[PDB]
Amino acid sequence: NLAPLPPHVPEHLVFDFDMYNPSNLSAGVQEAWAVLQESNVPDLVWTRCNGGHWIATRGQLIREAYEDYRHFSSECPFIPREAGEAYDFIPTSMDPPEQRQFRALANQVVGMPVVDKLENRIQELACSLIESLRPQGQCNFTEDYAEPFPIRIFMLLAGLPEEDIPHLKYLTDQMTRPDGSMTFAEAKEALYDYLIPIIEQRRQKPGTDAISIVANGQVNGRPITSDEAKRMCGLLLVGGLDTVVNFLSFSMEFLAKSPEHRQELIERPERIPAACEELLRRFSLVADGRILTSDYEFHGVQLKKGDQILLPQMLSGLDERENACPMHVDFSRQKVSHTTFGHGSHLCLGQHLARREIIVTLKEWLTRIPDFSIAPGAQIQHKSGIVSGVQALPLVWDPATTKAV
Ligand code: HEM
Ligand SMILES: C1C2CC3CC1CC(C2)C3
Repeated sequence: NLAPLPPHVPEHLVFDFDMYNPSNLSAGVQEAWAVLQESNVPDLVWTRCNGGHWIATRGQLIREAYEDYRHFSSECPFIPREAGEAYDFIPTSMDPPEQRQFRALANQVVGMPVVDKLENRIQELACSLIESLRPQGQCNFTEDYAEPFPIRIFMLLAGLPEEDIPHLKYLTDQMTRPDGSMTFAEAKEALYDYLIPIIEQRRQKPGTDAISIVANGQVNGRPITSDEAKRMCGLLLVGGLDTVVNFLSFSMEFLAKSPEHRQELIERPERIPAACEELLRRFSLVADGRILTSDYEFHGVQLKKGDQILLPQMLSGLDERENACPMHVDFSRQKVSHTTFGHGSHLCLGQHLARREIIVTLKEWLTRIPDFSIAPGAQIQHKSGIVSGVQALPLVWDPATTKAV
């Protein structure tokens, strides 16, 4: 299901990549996408999948396109178009200067000062969950840790019921990794059916939670609207539920396979922060785009107003022009260059939260369970989409080599 080539696209620029089902997923998701950076691929390609759209394949182009909101609008950031079209999240679906007042608020809710406050719970929950696992010598990391960890912290932050997780997590998943069970609009609406009542209720009787802060926030000297709050909160949910969850599994799948990487971290703890950047670079997992606001010529290619371009944040750090031996993980790189948390005016506000959550998990897991591996005959599957992930992660360990703290 390849869409006929628009008139403006030079056939020599065609490269049919399916962002939802890349070709050699079997070898890994980061690996499947890096095909785009082989020598045979032009820097800017056109794919006929998912209705036809462009893809920038290099760090340099992605950064540029990201900086350039005039040409490249966030108005319709998801592919396919019906998804980008139904997409109305704030601040994501807005460009500057409008973007800015909304950003400042979302920042109040997820920014540094909040992570600083939530630190001890993050550390408490990680230790608790790990200690609970330690004696079994086996889990489902995706389900047993990766999911609960980041999710319960967000539920805390948000002041929402843990009971709502499953229902919520299903809708978030349809957003980034469309199943086919429900379209973007249906998915979007059901999350919205959920949030509305909650918002209503926090306008009336404010709490200390993130939702309360958003619902009653100020934007452009006036009060945010209901619809506006619904829309920021909608985003906070997807980021909360869907980002850290998938990243931990990639990192953990790697650690489970690389004894010497684990050891390095065990002996030279001072390196965790660096390793965290390197892992974010290597196991980078987001890919969204932008819409052309007009006719524009970018690096010799003619882009037509209304064309969507995917600008894979995942790709920047995997690009050889940016990082020597990109597929290799080296905790001692002089320069770790990525754009895992995006680039430009839309730079991820929750970055601080995600880094704290990764750093704690590594430090904490390695402490109790320094030696683990993937279960014999478990075949690890990755999935592709706006946010890629791991399907399941069966780990096994000997209890006798663990440590209680
Ligand atoms: C591994 C973790 C994460 C990664 C890789 C990630 C990635 C990204 C990327 C690439 C963008 C920009 C997208 C664009 O330019 O269209 C972004 C935006 C955003 N992310 Fe993060 N994210 C992560 C965690 C989170 C968390 C935990 C939160 C908190 C809910 C969150 C909240 C946000 C928000 C609010 C924005 C929008 C900022 C704006 O539009 O000005 N993200 N994220
Ligand atoms: C929208 C944007 C791209 C992906 C998915 C969702 C949350 C965050 C920002 C990462």
